Amino acid sequence: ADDYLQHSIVPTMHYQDSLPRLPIPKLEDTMKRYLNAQKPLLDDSQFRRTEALCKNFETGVGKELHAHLLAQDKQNKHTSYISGPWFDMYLTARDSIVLNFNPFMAFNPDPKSEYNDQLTRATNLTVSAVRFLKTLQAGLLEPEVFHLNPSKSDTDAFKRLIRFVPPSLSWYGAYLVNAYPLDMSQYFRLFNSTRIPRPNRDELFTDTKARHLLVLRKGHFYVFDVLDQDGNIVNPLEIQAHLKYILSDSSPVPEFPVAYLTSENRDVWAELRQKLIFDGNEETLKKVDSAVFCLCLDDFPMKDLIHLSHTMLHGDGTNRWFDKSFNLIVAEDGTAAVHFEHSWGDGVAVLRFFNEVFRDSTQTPAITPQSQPAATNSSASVETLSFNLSGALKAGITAAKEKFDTTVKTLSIDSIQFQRGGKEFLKKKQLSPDAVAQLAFQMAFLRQYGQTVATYESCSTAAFKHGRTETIRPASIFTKRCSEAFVRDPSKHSVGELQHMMAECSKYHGQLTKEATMGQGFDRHLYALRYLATARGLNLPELYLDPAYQQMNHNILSTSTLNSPAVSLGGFAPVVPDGFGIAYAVHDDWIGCNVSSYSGRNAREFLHCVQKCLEDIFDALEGKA
Ligand SMILES: CCCCCCCCCCCC
Ligand SMILES: CCCCCCCCCCCC
Ligand SMILES: CCCCCCCCCCCC
Repeated sequence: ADDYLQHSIVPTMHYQDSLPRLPIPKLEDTMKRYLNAQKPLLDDSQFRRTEALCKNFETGVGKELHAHLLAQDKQNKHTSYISGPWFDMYLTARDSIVLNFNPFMAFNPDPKSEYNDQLTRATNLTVSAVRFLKTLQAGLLEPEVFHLNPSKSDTDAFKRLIRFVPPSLSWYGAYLVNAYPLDMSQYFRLFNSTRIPRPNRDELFTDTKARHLLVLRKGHFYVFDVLDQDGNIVNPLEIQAHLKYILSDSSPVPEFPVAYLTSENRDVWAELRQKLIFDGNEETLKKVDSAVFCLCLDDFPMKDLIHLSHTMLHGDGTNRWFDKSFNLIVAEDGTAAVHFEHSWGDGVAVLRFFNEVFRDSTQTPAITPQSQPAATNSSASVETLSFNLSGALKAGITAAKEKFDTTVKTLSIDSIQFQRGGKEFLKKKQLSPDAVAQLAFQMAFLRQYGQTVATYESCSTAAFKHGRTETIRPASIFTKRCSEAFVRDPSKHSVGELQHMMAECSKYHGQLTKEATMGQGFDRHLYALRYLATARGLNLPELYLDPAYQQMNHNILSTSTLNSPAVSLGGFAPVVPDGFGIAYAVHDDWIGCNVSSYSGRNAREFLHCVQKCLEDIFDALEGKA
């Protein structure tokens, strides 16, 4: 009977005070792991040079920087050694946030066809989102926890007990039942938050007192309350009425859509924002910045999955406020997705938000397709924001548009649905499903371009206090050896030989996966040492000036998996001009991939090869040659 979509018996933040600290690897282990990852990428001569640099680093400056890093960590046990430096890196970056960083996740349709009406779904998705906001702020959202055995740890029985254990010892309680609570310090930024462009480093802004929603349609800005001053969610039928009002607006797109500015270089946008304020738009900008989130209503249907990906990843530049913590998008055909700003968090908060909202809006919708909009004066409740644009601002919007169109025109995206099998078949073959997907990417790249390249796979270290992410390096001596066998020398190898090579890839990949989740990767450690060197005003150590290091950090193959019943498709642009941005998901009986590329690479051809490699892998696993 309330506005909460969850009623946790355990306070949302119950485990935060007792989360284990993010460990720092021993310098000896990091150097060894760094070298292991370089083995498949460097030729003998390059490797020798790099190995020598590592030896020197470990005994010289590296040893010194590591000591300082440990000393610093001890003085800040309330956080992690990597969180601050990581935020600093992204807030300082001056590149456009569109494509370079902002990703998207698209919702599956409501199982009930009729409920996918734009007005209906925009209303239900919006109401569920505010219900999430209320639930989170009330501490009634179930604590984020990773269960190894849900049937024993994620039960009311355990909940009734841990609930009495003090926050200072709660983590241990879950630990005993093989449950791992996660960090939730970023979750508050899901709402009333935005990224503000500033001269050298951007700032993350949040106004927890704001109660209005920002809606974008045909480039126009609208705001209206979704939470009243009493703290209750505005009547769903009234919200429906205001959205119907917005959807009825016949005003044409503005000649100069202001939203384009959020896609600019950060220094350029920072200055243009200053002028916007100098020209009297501060009040308007404050309304935009503080809205609970941004709801975008596109006036067109999705033509194909490719069109959907483009629409949710970047759109046409006029109807998305890229700086907002997130943009909830709902197209004419009801297709919905969440486009979010990268810098404020690691996206776990967004996924949780995403799953809860999908569940709540499809299982307990606020309104139905037959619901009657409540009587109300929408023209009074809904304010159309206006921007006083000077000649310099219009020129600025024009330039932003040309820069946007120029970049977007080079982006290509496509997907595949491998339906011969998934987790079930692979697990029976006693192989890691994730390791197999990664092996396929390596094999496809070798077949398409004839080389082994720097590969990145995202992993979470959210099991630790202020944990963030760590890098899993799937390109190994094993995947290289295996790919060469499948691609170069087929036949010359027996099916048995191919099977054991894949087993070797899977085993090593599992090792790297566990180490990464435990903060035992080498990337964050090496980055933190470099960040500290720079902070100390010290010269960049030769280890980092090594071409091998730069190459290890030019991730041609960027990947991240996403597993969720609420997610239909997801994606992100490549992180380097000649790279691929690979979002994939291994399901029980099939495998899906959504791949992006710029002019330099061919996503469509790559996927063809990925399909081919997955078929070859499945054949070999079935005893076929
Ligand atoms: C101990 C490992 C916990 C991992 C928790 C799930 C992380 C999912 C990240 C999703 C990012 C979109
Ligand atoms: C949201 C999907 C992210 C996939 C992984 C991208 C990793 C890029 C790291 C770049 C470091 C310089
Ligand atoms: C059936 C709905 C569309 C599925 C398209 C294939 C999967 C694309 C990759 C998803 C990665 C999260």
